[PDB]
Amino acid sequence: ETRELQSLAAAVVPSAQTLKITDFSFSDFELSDLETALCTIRMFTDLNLVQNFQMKHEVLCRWILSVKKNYRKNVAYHNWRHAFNTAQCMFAALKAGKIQNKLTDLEILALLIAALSHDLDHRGVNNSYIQRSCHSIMEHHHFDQCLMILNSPGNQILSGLSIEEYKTTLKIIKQAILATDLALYIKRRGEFFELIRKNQFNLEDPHQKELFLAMLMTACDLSAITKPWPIQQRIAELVATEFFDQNKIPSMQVGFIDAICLQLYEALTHVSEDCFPLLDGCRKNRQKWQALAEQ
Ligand SMILES: COc1ccc(CNc2nc(N(CCO)CCO)nc3c2[nH]c(=O)n3C(C)C)cc1
Ligand SMILES: [Mg+2]
Ligand SMILES: [Zn+2]
Repeated sequence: ETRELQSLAAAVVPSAQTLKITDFSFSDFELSDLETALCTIRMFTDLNLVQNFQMKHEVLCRWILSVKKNYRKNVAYHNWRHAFNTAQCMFAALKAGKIQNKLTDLEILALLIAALSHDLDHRGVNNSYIQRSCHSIMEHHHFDQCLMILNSPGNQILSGLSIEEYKTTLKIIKQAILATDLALYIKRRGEFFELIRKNQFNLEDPHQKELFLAMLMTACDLSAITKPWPIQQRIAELVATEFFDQNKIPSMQVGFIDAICLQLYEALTHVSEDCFPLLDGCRKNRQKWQALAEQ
């Protein structure tokens, strides 16, 4: 064992209220790497995943450290912090958004794992090493890294599942990670929006449920656009660093919000009214970006 593992396994995990992971406005700027690992343990714990699937504490701790280690720190935005924030928004949407009651335990377990793993080994939007070595090539690589870690010795947090549970969970994880491809979201959101605008959305149908899981993953993947203005400004700076280094930014932000985010969080609010803080935060950021664009 390394020094990081023994220090994390021996630490006391604060409650979800103390860690503020239940709030949609949560931010990680003030947290250290160890602190995000403890927040991740609390997410598994408070979703009853450690109990319902007999996860050993040292296995979950090693799995979290494996996931974090397989994100690249040199990447300005697509790193562990982005994955950690995607999972936190998933936790908040399940808890504060009351989506947890609409899903099964296996679905929740898969969503949390997928949210943390959905961008593993990302190299930046401008690096083509993965693609050089139908166009969901990056997301297939991310799931491949996720499956590799889940099968590594000491990291098998799904060992407590039966083959039927294990294969069902693996299938949901794969679909959830593949759903984080924006091309897939654009191709499929039309059916989701058409169902919602006719009061025809029903979660009991297996096809609509899998579509809801895909939209939920995108909503968490993009959730930085919903954060309080000081936080959203900071993350937008990280994104601009990845897009460029590795004056039209305000107008591009408004276009991104209009074309992608606004309708998604509106539809999510229709499924669960308690997810309104995400839609509200997205509207407030459109205000601040539009005012900067008019300047
Ligand atoms: C070079 O500077 C820029 C900066 C931003 C833009 C357009 N805005 C975007 N903003 C975000 N996020 C909002 C925070 O700001 C982060 C996630 O929510 N993601 C984006 C874009 N575009 C994209 O494809 N993505 C994907 C990575 C989803 C264009 C040029
Ligand atoms: Mg991704
Ligand atoms: Zn992502």
